[PDB]
Amino acid sequence: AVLKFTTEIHPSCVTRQKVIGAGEFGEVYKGMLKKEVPVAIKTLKAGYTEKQRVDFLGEAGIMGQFSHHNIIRLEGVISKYKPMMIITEYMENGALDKFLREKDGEFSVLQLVGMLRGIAAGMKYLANMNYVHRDLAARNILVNSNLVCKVSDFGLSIPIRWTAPEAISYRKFTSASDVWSFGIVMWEVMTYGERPYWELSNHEVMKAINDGFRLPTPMDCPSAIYQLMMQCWQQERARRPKFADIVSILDKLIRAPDSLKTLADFDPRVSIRLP
Ligand SMILES: Cc1ccc(C(=O)Nc2cccc(C(F)(F)F)c2)cc1Nc1nc(-c2cccnc2)nc2ncccc12
Repeated sequence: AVLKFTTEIHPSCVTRQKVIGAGEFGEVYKGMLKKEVPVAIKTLKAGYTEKQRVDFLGEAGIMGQFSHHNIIRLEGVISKYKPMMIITEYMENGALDKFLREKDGEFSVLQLVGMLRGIAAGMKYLANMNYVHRDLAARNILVNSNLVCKVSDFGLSIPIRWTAPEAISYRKFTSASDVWSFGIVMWEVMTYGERPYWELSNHEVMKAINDGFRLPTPMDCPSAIYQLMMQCWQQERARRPKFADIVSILDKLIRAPDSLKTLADFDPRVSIRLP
């Protein structure tokens, strides 16, 4: 019953080619699905525990439930044969963090903001479906050949720098802690994948947040975008925007693109004196 919105795939339709990650109890592969379509394949290999099986099929079950442009698509599952597999689409451009770092300065502000709107729309969908992501970060977002961002969860995780204070302090993970994370993702996108808080240690990051410091504006960043990410980082959880608010604002900014021409002041760490 866990697999109501999933398609069962026969093993003869799947070819694994190269290991591209690790799972809870199995290896993630790049592969092909049957013209042939590229896929990512997470396996659950012999010896898995009862809890691992419940978690693995549960993951497939929730993923099949999601049908949205900005959420990774489940192609299907192999549950009747061993090893069991979860099969998703494969996005040629890979994960957003590495993508932006390899394409520094190559996109327009409107393109970057459009990526954030797509991420926000996927997260609005997840929150409305009563799913808390808990690990929203550019490393967990895939990019397709139309620049469409798809929220995913590669399970490689607490990511302190992305996590709201209440989730760190007392393990309260909600859609509002995912909003804090989204604000960090906005900063990642607008900086082309800079490391949040740079070289500060995890303890230093938490101390800075608790003392009220926040990440400074990225270079070339629209004022409205920095204002929005700053409101995602409010200490009081109830004061943060909901994802519906975020989607609404980003859609309005995109539809009136002159709104993005007003840039927030950048604080220069270096000064160069020239005549
Ligand atoms: C096979 C597979 C299984 C599950 C997931 C996944 O995103 N699961 C998941 C679980 C809970 C919630 C969500 C949510 F909500 F969509 F974000 C997704 C992703 C994948 N696909 C993957 N694709 C890719 C990948 C890499 C490069 C290009 N295209 C896909 N890498 C992966 N690395 C590690 C683990 C899984 C990877």
